[PDB]
Amino acid sequence: AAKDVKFGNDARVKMLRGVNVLADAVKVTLGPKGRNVVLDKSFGAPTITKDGVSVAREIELEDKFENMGAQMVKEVASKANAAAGDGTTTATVLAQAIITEGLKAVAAGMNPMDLKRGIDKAVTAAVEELKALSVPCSDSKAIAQVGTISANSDETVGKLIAEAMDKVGKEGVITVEDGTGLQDELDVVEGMQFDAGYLSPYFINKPETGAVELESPFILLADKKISNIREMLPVLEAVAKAGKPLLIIAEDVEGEALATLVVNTMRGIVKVAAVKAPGFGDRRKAMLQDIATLTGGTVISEEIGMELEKATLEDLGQAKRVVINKDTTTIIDGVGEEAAIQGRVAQIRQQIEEATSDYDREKLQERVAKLAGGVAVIKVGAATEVEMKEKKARVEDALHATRAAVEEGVVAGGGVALIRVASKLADLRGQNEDQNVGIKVALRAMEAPLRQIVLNCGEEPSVVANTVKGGDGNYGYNAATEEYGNMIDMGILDPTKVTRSALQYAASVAGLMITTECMVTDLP
Amino acid sequence: AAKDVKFGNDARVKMLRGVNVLADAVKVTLGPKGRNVVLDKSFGAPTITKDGVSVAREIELEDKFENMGAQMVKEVASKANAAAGDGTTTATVLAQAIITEGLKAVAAGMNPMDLKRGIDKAVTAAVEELKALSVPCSDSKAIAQVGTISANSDETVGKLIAEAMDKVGKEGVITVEDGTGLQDELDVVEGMQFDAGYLSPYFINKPETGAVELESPFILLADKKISNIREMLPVLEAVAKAGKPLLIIAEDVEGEALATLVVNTMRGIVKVAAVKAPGFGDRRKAMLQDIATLTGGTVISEEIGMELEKATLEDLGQAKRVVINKDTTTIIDGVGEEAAIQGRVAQIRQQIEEATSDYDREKLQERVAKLAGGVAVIKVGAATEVEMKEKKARVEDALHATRAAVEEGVVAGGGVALIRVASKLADLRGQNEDQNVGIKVALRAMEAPLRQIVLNCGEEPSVVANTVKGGDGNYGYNAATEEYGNMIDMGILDPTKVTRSALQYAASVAGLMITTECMVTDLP
Amino acid sequence: AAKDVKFGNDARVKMLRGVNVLADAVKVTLGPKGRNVVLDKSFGAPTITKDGVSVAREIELEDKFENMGAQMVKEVASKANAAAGDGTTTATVLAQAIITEGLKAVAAGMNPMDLKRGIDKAVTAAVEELKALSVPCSDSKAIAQVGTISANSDETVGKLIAEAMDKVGKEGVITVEDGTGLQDELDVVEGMQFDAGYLSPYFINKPETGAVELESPFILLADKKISNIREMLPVLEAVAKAGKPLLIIAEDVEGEALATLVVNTMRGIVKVAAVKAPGFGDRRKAMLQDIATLTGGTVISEEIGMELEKATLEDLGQAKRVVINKDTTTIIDGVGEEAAIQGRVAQIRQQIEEATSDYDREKLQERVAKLAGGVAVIKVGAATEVEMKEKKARVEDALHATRAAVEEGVVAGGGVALIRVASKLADLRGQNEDQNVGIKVALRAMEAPLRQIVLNCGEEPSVVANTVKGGDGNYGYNAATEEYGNMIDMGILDPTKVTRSALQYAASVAGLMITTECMVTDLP
Amino acid sequence: VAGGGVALIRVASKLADLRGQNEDQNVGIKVALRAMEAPLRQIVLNCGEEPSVVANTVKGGDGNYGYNAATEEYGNMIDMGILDPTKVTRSALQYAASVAGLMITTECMVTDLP
Repeated sequence: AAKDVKFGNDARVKMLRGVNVLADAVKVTLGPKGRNVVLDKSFGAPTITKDGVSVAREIELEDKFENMGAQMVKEVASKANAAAGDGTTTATVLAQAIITEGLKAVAAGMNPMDLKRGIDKAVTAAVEELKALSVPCSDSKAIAQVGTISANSDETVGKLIAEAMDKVGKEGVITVEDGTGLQDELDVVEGMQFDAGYLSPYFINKPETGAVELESPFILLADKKISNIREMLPVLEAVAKAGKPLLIIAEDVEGEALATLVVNTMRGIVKVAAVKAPGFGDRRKAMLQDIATLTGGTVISEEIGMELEKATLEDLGQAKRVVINKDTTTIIDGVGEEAAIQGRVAQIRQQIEEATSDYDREKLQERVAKLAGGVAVIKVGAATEVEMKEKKARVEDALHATRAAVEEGVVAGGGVALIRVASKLADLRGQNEDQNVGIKVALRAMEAPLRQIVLNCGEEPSVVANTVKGGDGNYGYNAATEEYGNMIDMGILDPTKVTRSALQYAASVAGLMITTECMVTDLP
Repeated sequence: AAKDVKFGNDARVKMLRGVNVLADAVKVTLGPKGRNVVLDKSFGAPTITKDGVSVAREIELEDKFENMGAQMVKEVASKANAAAGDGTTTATVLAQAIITEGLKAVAAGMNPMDLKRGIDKAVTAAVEELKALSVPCSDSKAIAQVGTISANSDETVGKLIAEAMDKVGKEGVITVEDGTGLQDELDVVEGMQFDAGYLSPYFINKPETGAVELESPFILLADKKISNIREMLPVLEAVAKAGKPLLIIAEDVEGEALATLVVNTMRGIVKVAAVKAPGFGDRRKAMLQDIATLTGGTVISEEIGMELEKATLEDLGQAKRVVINKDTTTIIDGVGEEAAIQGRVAQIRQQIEEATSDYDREKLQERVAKLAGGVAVIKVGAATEVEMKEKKARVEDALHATRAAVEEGVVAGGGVALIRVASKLADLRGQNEDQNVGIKVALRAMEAPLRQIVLNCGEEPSVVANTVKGGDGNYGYNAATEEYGNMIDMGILDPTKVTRSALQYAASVAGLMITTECMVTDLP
Repeated sequence: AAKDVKFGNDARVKMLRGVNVLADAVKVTLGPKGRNVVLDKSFGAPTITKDGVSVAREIELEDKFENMGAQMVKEVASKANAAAGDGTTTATVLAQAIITEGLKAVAAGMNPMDLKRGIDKAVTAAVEELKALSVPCSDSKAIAQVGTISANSDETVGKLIAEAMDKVGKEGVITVEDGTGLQDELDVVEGMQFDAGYLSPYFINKPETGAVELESPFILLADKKISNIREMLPVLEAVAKAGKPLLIIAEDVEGEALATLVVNTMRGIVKVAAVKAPGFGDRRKAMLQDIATLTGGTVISEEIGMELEKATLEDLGQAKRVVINKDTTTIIDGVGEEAAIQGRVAQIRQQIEEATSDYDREKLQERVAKLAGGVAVIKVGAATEVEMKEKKARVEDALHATRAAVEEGVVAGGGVALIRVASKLADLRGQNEDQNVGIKVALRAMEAPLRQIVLNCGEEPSVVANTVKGGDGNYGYNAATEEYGNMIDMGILDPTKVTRSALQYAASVAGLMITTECMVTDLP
Repeated sequence: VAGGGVALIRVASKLADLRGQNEDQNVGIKVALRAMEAPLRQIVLNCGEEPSVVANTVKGGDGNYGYNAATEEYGNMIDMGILDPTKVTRSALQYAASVAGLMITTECMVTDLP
């Protein structure tokens, strides 16, 4: 329909104003002296929260252009949180800093594409320097230490995490669920994890973790695109009877079928989810098959002449739990026979001896690792149901932290790593003075989270920032205790991955916005 | 009374808008393709003019703040025309280039005071480079070429000026007056020119050159400050009788006496002008006495006990002509007997011998220079009164220009000198990035005059500018003939003094405006 | 006070709308079928008029810009009437056509200066062409013919003007005055006409012709500038008591004295008028003396030491009538002895023999022509006073027409010479396509008077115009008779001077407006 | 042909002497010639350079000489790897001029009421 179309400075200030509302709303929550945000709800009492991700979720603006701004950086920053388990809020205040001074510089008549180049140069630089600051977390004493810090100095969580990683490997799949008792349990069950996200942001029944969670679900495995719910109806109804939920895995799910699944599971008739079967070509078919073996189900392909209408509940797979993210699907405790599964692992494992191609061999190795390796399950013990659910959420958080730490290490928390790393790049230069400005802009922006934190405390950010800049390595300001020192020793730290991811995603969306000349939107 | 006070950005945009009205009105007249500005008059038919000084005079804005800006660059710019006899328009469009980009920078958060220091650096640099580019004007051939060119290719005027200078020297006083008839006269008469300005405007009966002109006046010499016109009455009413005008020379003319003199001569009775006695302290008295000897009048000092009341008509000296500029008073053909005059020069020239200091020697030598050197007078003829006044005007112009050219040289006209000189400064740096921006701001500003000229010419200013940059020396674009080449050979040139004056004053008021944070005016 | 400043397109359309009101009001009177305009008067009945000069005189506009426009083309076109005795209405509609199509071009992006250049070239060409077209008017038969035509086919007026032009020459001074009744007298008297204009309006007692008229005046001749009414009082009161008017001729009359003359004669006390002494330099004194000898008056000069205070009535010169234009003084029947006059003539005439150069010779001959030639006087006979002032008017008009006819000749009237001459220039070109458009613009503009004339007739302009273009020489359309043919034979013709003047002046003001970029006026 | 806009401006620079049957037609020709410089100019402007200047320098050259905006370097565009298939440059021009012609010769427009 008819559009409102804005160009140049006109468009850029609308964007600025929008992300300014987003970031200003979200950054009051940052750090240990972080303040509270009140989020209304139609039914009942308001929400009082310090979780900036919760806040961001709620921010939508009435100006169409301002809203585009806020929604843009919203979507780019949630990627930080999806990749590292954290950093979305951070990414947002960085983005706001880079955009603010970036556009200041644009309006001053400097060249956007060069400002963006300078910025991206400083960010590449900074990420190398981050890799230089990063303390390795490799042996399980260190895994335990980081788990502990992210559980709030609770050593039991560090211990638990470390035990699970000891069972299934640093690489392994680990989940948390409610306990059987006052004591913790750790059990490895047959299971898999692979990259398939929800095909719709709906299906989400656990909005906290942005997760789809299904208990004792049916699993449909079909190699085909499904564009019409017509094919589906006999099976769907077969499921409505059985009164358990349904996971769909196919080459894709499009149009009518997808919309009808959005609507039907919004209305309560047969709660269903859908994910894109991983890979393409013959590997897609193989991976589909592996999941079939794992869940005791059977695959439906047209290539053998099978059809979706002729499907029954017997062809369906089943597991105790499935969990589906933005980007990932996890199948926990499938039903399939250990003979069939181990047999299948054998097939694959021999296929690996026979493999003439490096790529074939790697891919086969991925498949077996997933199949043989299974899933570790942490069952959290506590005295009360509340001490329990509290511990359990602490352990999920610690789990994401620990994993990120194993991959890329830890660095000074409290936004000091960024300000440190920035301080090392003062003599960095680009091709022309515009690019140079781009660099100094990104560098000043890397001081924003520390400054925000400090401000929330009440102290002067200019002074604290200047002091931290004065020092070396992991020297910084512990905002909790208002005391300077070594941040890693004081147990204030971020996984190197979340700091890196925050910086990069911020820098991405800021770069795009700076180089935007035109915004087109619907009419009010 | 109640004030309106604006701060920072608010103030700076109001100023900016002001100087943009001024410059944009004035600058359409720039160069050979310059357009016409139409200035309304209360009584009669409108004025159509390409003279930018005349346009600026009429410019006053309704918004008090905007108006402050306009008037600021107006008053500083006028000083160019005052020092070198041309270049006020140039200074205005330069000031607009500098202010526009400078404020642009200030809103980007660069430091105003650093911007200013960088700008002033560029200006100093460019004045040096300008001195290097200047081609000397010394021998009468060159003098006559410059005259001829400022006379609109009239070789008679160039020849005439070169001849007048040939009689009285390069340092010589030269005046022009109406002609007795056809052809031309050149005559050396006794007279002097000293630095004293008019003590009020509104004295001006010749608004086209902005000067007071009095013919066969009585010259009153008084050493004192005259604060009361009660002392003046016998003298004013004494000169009313004779039918002649009156020139007041005093230590000053202040307050009541000055307001009553301004009004009394503004009503058309006893035409009078007032100027300060040249110098200060003792040599002021000395000078007033040298003038006493020149005019055949007598000085009144309160020391010896003489009063203004007891002064009669013989006490006053009389000359054939007096001409009063902004800063200069020149007196032509006085009664004072050659016995008197030669006597005075003998006294002073013997004073020079006994001089212990170089300073005294040179001061007295300046007194005998002014007194003995005398005055060259050009009587400009024509066939009619019309052609006579016109050619007289072109002579006045060409004379000022040749004065200037003798002093500091000549450089390429059409604003190519500025753009050349700015091509040579690309490597000039300051103490910090902000100063560097200041520098580049000024250097880019220096392309404005040429660019305007080309624009008014129909052509593409960026292209011309670029071509000129790519060359060297007094190479430039001749805008009238659309042909590139040595500007001096093609007879397009400016006295270096006026180009210099223009850049310096433009930058002066610009730097002040960039460093202005607050404006205060009466309430609307 | 604060000004309103309009630029570029805004400015240009304001101007346009102005000259459209002026021209559209004025041009409905053009040609034989011309319409009536009604001009309101404060008291009583309105004026109804077909005279476009009147209509023009009344046109003033509310919008200060639009008014600026109207008053520009109004003041320039009035110059046409002023030089040729006709053409001001023409000049206005011509200027409207040029300005209209011209700005249309300016707003399509063509170069105003180039457009102007092309227009001026076309006009130059057209003026040559027009000189070629011109049929001479030399013999007295022809003179009488032209006067008869301009008198509304009154053969009497032609005969009269022809007899007068034979009395004093075709270069001679001819005055027309009230008659002794029902007889046409022609008499040659001692008398002079020279260039000096009234020094001030408000001297004017005949607002119709815009001229000063004085009967039995005293003539004061003084060589000096009079800025002070002090010296005048004895003679002003001597003439006061005499009950006769007074005319001042001096080097100038300035300031206090001119203002006092204005007011004192504005009050009905002792009518006085003043003009500059004709010529400049040394010649001014001899010419002044000539006027003295002619009027039997005596020159008062400071040279010999005379003062005005000691001047009596016998030193005063005398004529029967003096008449003062904007630019011209005519002295009719001076009383000076025919002896004195004749001997001054003798002296000048020998000064012509003693003269060294051609210049001196031709200026002297100017003097003796004025002095010796005298002034022809036409006393207009009629039966009643209405017929008398009416026929006097027709004779004044015819006399102007025949003077112009004698100087430059006559060309086809009714606006056909302009279109003829345009049709001959079809192949004219300039430097560039913008200049060419300029040329075509003026050429098409030259079709405007004819077309308008035709329009006032109720006929189709394009048809008659196209027909006239398809013809040769003095072939055209007679509007009155609706019939084609040789315009000269048909008796429809203009003096070449006026058609020339109109075109030249209209292209002047039009070229100014087209190249006008900025307008400045007071705030409403 | 040369990409990055320079084929169009090249070709335009060759047609300077081209005339039609009348002055209106002539203006038309110059209009399309001048319009043929718009893509190069826009490209340059997106870079931050002075379109007038780049364009003029390109007209000064011959054949597939042009300006590579990526690298700020003048030279042969084909050698430099910047090029358009001749079909698309020709098509773009012809379709542009078709719609533009239609629009110029449109005197009346008819649409629904708000």
